[PDB]
Amino acid sequence: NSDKTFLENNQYTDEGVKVYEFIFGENYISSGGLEATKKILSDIELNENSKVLDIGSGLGGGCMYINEKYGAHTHGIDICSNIVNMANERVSGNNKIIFEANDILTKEFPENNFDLIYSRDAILHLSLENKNKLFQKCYKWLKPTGTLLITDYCATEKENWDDEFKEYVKQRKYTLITVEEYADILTACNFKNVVSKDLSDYWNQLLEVEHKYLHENKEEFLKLFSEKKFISLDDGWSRKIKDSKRKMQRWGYFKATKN
Ligand SMILES: C[S@@+](CC[C@H](N)C(=O)[O-])C[C@H]1O[C@@H](n2cnc3c(N)ncnc32)[C@H](O)[C@@H]1O
Repeated sequence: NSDKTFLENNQYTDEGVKVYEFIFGENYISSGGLEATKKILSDIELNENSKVLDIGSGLGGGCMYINEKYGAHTHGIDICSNIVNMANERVSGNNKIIFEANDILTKEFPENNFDLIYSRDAILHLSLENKNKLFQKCYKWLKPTGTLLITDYCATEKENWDDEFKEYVKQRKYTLITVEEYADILTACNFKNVVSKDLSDYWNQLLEVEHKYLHENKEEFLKLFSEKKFISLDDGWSRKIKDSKRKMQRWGYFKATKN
């Protein structure tokens, strides 16, 4: 009843994680790395007394940035123990950053605890039933004055997927839904002021920067990895660029409040 072994042994092996970090940037394994993070948080207000939860915290770049910018207490949860071990090696002497290995679906936190619950491209791993269960937990865990802030991989309606896109989703065991279905889940969970944005155009821009970087730094990549891994990454980004342009694969942004 867990995907922990599946994730640790395939997509998020140590080397898999290091390949992602090469292309996304130091401390990041998701879209746009540091630059997208600055943008996503540009209108967010927190301070040194704030409490933040990062769901699917990865190598911890997001927690590092939120703590640096605001001085906030940050608690990241990630199901992959090897990734959490790597995250903890990236931070020292800071008792306001915590990284914990756990399945968010089984983790308990106090009701009315967090000023911000933040997640970047992680919830795509959860089944539709579990997305709904997670957002019910998030609603409970947010302070009355708290905010939910998410980016996640979305898609056009499943009926519209082509062969290559179906294979991509199946191989990774992603559950991708439309930006609109996702927003409706938040509304159903009683979140208020639900804002969704289809950021597929911006995502396409981020992908192009990354793809260019990969090509310009191929020699360095090959010193670290193998040509086989290069080709896989290169082809993967090419498909994401193509599919984001036509909105077959989409990038969703969601912000909501508890009250
Ligand atoms: C995009 S990657 C990490 C993203 C990270 N926020 C970043 O921007 O670099 C997705 C992460 O979600 C985590 N994840 C998947 N299912 C999870 C679950 N059920 N509970 C906690 N973390 C999970 C994976 O371990 C993985 O590190």
